[PDB]
Amino acid sequence: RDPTQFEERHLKFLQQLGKGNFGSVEMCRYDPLQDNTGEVVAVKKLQHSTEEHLRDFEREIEILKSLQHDNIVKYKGVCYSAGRRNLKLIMEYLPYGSLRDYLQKHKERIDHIKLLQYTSQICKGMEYLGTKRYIHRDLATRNILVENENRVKIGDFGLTKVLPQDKEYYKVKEPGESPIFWYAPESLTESKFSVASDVWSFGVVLYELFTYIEKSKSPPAEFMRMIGNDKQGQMIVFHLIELLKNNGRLPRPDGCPDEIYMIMTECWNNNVNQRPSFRDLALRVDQIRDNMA
Ligand SMILES: CC(C)(C)NS(=O)(=O)c1ccc(-c2ccc3[nH]nc(N)c3c2)cc1
Repeated sequence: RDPTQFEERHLKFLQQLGKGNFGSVEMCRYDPLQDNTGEVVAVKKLQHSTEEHLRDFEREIEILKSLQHDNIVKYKGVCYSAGRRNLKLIMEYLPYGSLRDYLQKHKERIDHIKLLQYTSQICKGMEYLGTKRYIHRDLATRNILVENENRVKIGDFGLTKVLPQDKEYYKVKEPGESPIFWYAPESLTESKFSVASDVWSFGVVLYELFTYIEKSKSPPAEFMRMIGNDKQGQMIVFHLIELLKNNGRLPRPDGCPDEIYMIMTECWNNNVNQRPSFRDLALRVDQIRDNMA
């Protein structure tokens, strides 16, 4: 038996782990003995599995299968349906859930030492991703998972793209739902995505962490306040571009160490080439952890 080949009729629904546009993730027991002793796994599937969606999903699956890192969720295998060949991605189950939910739950009971451990791990997962010339395009605390108190992993790759051989950016021609409040300026203006725009987004994740996911302080809430809550639809993007151009930025989170705030603001450079590298961010964060401890 090839253990990466999962028979769908043996997957028992336990609970839903998340849903949105395109897909959902469910906690399931893979229980071929049918006695409730099988392994519990995470199962990602498509809500709307059109030809185009399935094509993208299969690339996503290949991306995840190609990544082996302590801070990247583990690929376990796939399901194929008969006939139209619907696909399910089977992953390890990380029982503490998303980092967004975890931090929202425990708040300041997670101390700065812990937050920086998570930061370093996110940085390392991202640096590793970049070595494979993959661009994540969706880095947010909702996409990061908690294995245990001491380890987080990047948990979703639904928007991940491979760079063209001869280019250092990927251009999206027809944008779908876009997490615009995590986007670099050049992603908003030109739909250009690169390691450097992933670094911009990482700065936003660092902000999320240090606000402890306080809803009033969320990137959407803050940017909307800065451009005006009256702005709607496409005018949000117009005003956001103008704001960023003029160095409008998320504020320093309350109680945030200065060295950490400085990292955020460096990630949020309008000049793409001046943004730090993930290799350097991981070094810098580990040094800060070292100084604290
Ligand atoms: C991507 C999508 C639209 C489906 N929803 S989301 O972003 O809320 C999300 C992402 C990953 C997961 C996910 C993916 C793999 C997982 N392994 N163990 C987990 N707890 C776990 C969770 C769940 C929800």
